[PDB]
Amino acid sequence: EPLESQYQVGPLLGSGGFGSVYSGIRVSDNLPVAIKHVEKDRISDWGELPNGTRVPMEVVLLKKVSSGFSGVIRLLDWFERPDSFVLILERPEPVQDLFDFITERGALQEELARSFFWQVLEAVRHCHNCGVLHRDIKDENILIDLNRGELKLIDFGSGALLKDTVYTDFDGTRVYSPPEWIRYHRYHGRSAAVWSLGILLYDMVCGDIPFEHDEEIIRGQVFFRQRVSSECQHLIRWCLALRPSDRPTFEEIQNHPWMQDVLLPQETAEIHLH
Ligand SMILES: Cc1cc(-c2ccncc2NC(=O)c2nc(-c3ccccc3F)ccc2N)cc(N)n1
Repeated sequence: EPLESQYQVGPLLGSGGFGSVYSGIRVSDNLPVAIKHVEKDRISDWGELPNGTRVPMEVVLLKKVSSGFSGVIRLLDWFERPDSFVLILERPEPVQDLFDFITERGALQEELARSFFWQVLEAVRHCHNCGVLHRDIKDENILIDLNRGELKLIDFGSGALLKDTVYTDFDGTRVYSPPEWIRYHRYHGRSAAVWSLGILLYDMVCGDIPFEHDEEIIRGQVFFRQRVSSECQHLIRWCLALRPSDRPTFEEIQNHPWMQDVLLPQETAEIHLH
């Protein structure tokens, strides 16, 4: 029943605005886990559990996206402490986040970026199907299960329940945020997610994000610093349309000619990760 007996705490993996994440092991079966701590006073968004229990939004959202689908990090357990919440999450091993992967490899070959981008799209569609909006899709929030070539979305701490009305709050990453958020402090869920996906795909094929300042985001002029195919540039420019309604739907992205003939995750690990 207690936290200390159920899990063996390992080293600190990282910390930041999201809280503190440790490597861990579930004592019973030696299953690798990640133990995330978040202070109650530092919590950006609070959520309501069906039984009335007040919990961080991440607990609500991760419970909604809980199935056999490997594209989203699994919430294994959670605990309330007097001044904090502790979340026990899945930990693939060996693992590397996409930001570190891109830093080490530079710009990704298009075949690899296609496989990775396709899995991110499948994971985001699963969230939206479950009524969950991530709101912080970026290289740092994507983990690569290096042996299986499977990607997982992490950090639902800036997320929200998906709705069809305007969002006026935002606590994700500014450089992945759309021009309507920068200009008006307003955005709709799906079209803002598609913009962050265009930032992510550019990041994968160029090895860096396209915009650093508010003025560049608002202007939305995309410059390619690396050699990128015409079909890939077209998809990126489409996701990054200034008008939210001009951005593609997830169906239009996955039917795009650049997205055809994706590798399977295991083929991806064999060709590119081994
Ligand atoms: C260590 C860190 C934390 C976050 C993270 C942020 C917010 N909320 C949760 C986070 N992490 C997780 O949930 C989480 N992290 C890892 C992990 C991440 C990077 C390197 C090695 C790892 F084992 C594995 C399983 C997880 N379930 C993000 C990044 N890039 N790095």
